[PDB]
Amino acid sequence: EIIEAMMKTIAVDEEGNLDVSILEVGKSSKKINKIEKPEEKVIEAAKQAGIGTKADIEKLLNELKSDGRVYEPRAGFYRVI
Amino acid sequence: MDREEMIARFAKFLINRLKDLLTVTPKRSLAIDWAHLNSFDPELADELLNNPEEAIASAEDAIQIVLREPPLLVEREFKVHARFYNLPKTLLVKELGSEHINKLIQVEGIITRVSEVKPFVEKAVFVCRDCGNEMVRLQRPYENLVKPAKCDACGSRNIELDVDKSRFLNFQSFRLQDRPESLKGGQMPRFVDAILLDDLVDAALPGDRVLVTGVLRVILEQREKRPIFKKILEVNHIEQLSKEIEELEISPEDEQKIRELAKRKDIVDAIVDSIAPAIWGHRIVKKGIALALFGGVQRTLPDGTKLRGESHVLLVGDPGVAKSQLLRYVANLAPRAIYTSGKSSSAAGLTAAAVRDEFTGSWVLEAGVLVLADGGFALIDEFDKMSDRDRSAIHEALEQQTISISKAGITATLNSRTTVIAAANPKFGRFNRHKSLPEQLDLPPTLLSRFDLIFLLLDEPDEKVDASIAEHILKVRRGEAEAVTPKIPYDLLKKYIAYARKNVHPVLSREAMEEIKRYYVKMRKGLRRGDEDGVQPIPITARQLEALIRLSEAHARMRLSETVTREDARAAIEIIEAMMKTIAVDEEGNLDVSILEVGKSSKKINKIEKPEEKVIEAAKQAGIGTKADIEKLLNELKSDGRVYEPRAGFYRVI
Ligand SMILES: Nc1ncnc2c1ncn2[C@@H]1O[C@H](COP(=O)(O)OP(=O)(O)OP(=O)(O)O)[C@@H](O)[C@H]1O
Ligand SMILES: [Mg+2]
Repeated sequence: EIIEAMMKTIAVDEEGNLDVSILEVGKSSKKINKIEKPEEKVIEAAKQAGIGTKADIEKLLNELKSDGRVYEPRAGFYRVI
Repeated sequence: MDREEMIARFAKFLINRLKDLLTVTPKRSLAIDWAHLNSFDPELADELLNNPEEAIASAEDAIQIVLREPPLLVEREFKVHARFYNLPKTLLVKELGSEHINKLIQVEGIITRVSEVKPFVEKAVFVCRDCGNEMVRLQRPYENLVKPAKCDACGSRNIELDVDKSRFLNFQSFRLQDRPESLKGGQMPRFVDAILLDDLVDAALPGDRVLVTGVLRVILEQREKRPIFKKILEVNHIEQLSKEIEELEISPEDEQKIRELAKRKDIVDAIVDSIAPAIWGHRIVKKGIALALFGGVQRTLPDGTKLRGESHVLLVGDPGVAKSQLLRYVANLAPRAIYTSGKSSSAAGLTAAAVRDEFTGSWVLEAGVLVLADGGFALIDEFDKMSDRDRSAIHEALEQQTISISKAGITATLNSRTTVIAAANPKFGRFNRHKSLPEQLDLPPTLLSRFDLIFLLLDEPDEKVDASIAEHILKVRRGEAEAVTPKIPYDLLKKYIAYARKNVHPVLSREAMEEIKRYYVKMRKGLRRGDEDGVQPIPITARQLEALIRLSEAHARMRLSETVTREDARAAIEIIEAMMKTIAVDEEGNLDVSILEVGKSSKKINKIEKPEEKVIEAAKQAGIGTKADIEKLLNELKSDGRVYEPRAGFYRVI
């Protein structure tokens, strides 16, 4: 009951993935990063794809800019490494 | 103390060694035995053990006398360095302490650091502008340079170094450390640095087990502490360890019980169940690790080449599969194994490297796990996390089992004859069944072709396997008997593996060769032309054939048989087939372990795919791939440079 209440009060995921270890939800978070793997073009490409909202895909590519998977080639450009 | 008496006693004791020294002209060193001295005069041995400074010089003068006055006198009084290569007690680096300074000791260990040859000055002749040029100072090789405060002849202070009259000799500096794999229960890596001289210079390589025996000296550092600071072993004689000191020890009844266990039925199943009984399942992984432990026979053809006899295993899996534990139990079960991690804090974790030292800033070569474990195992956890320097030499330390490093003026061809039972993790976080193996692994594609066994420790949410592993975990936590008691005890299994790797050298048989040929020709031409003509999916290669031969010779050694029978070849073939099935390398078994792309669905599509919207529409109407297929194709081309974007909505090729 304590473990059941712990996973509920944290709300790790909508399906129960162990997000305490892998921060990615996995159900609809890690998969989207593989679909993502120009800046004005990839937002329009993700809009018709529906993998994530505008605010969501903005953080998906920016978080990848930290590790370096998705870099910014030029002004308004976004290409994977 | 009675120096003349010591010289007379040494002359009366000293003759076969002197005869052998007089026979060969260029040889100058003389190897004196301590057992001969004990059989002749134990008082001289006690005097040598008391004060080695007045003992080596007196013995040297005495052997020079016995070389001069008796016949066969050499024209020149060349330096005859007394090299005592025996002592009643063989100390260790961990046992060594300050109570052995200024006494002839015999410490054993393994060399980890090595310096270059330097011309150190022995008798520094000090020159001055005024008189007082004959002044000399007998400096020490381990100590630093000393300068006189004033010349006693005339009171002048214009001192200088006369490099013309100074006698320079060879000097080397190494670091003797405790054998980590041979001695790991103590967990004491304390070590003592040592110096080598004109005769002992360039005697051993880093990672070799040597038995050095010299006078433990000491050097003063500064005035920060009143007593001495650091001790430096002045090596008098160096010699490599024998073939029993650096290996396990066995008894006659131990050999008898090992033979009896070998005669026991289902020995292979017992060995597999005896490897890490705590972790449930992974029977194929345990069998592969066992086959890696009983490594194949290492043969050297007369043409000069050396055939490989080490089966490397890579355990790729998602976190939480107890892969790390697998690397802990085998670390203590294997005879010679150094359990390490990928995130190594040392400057040379696995590959040797030339780094600056602290004594004089001189470049010294320091070895790593892949060198100190010569003739053993190296369980490298988190193999995906390696520095860029180590990712360029592991390609040679596996195939050529050697490390040729020449940076910083330190040329050395080390021998990395280690079995790498490693375990890597996917860079994405979890392995995907719909993608290839090197596409999610941080290791380069060429590196994956080295490991003879690549097991996928992928977890699956199946009700049966989850219930089984939960029951096993509850049993191992409750303290159940048969859950932690293997069929073979750990010490006996370790001695068994040692005996098999030392005395059992199986040879191939015509039946096993016929079976291997049949399997190879069955695998070859395995629908290779299918869906790929330019790059037909290759099901197997000669490398993997050599790996299968090594695994077949591993199953014959596991049961202590000198002939690789048909059963061993069939077991190796079954293991290879299970690995190829659980890997899912390609649709038709293409060897993506070298290119990291299947020739049917990845490499073919890439060539027929290499604007953005216009080109994806053209691909869609021509039939190269669907929407997601062309999206992944354009992403791959962007990453490679073939869809780089100069403008918005543009995927031109460079
Ligand atoms: N078959 C099994 N039998 C017993 N325990 C298991 C089994 N599979 C997983 N475990 C448990 O999973 C836990 C984690 O394992 P461990 O940390 O040793 O390796 P790992 O989890 O694979 O490492 P990583 O998560 O970094 O891949 C351990 O406590 C272990 O007991
Ligand atoms: Mg771990």
